Amino acid sequence: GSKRFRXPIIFNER
Repeated sequence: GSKRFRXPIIFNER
């Protein structure tokens, strides 16, 4: 569902 944001890339899990 989410995880973390990283400007150019966005990390999302569960």
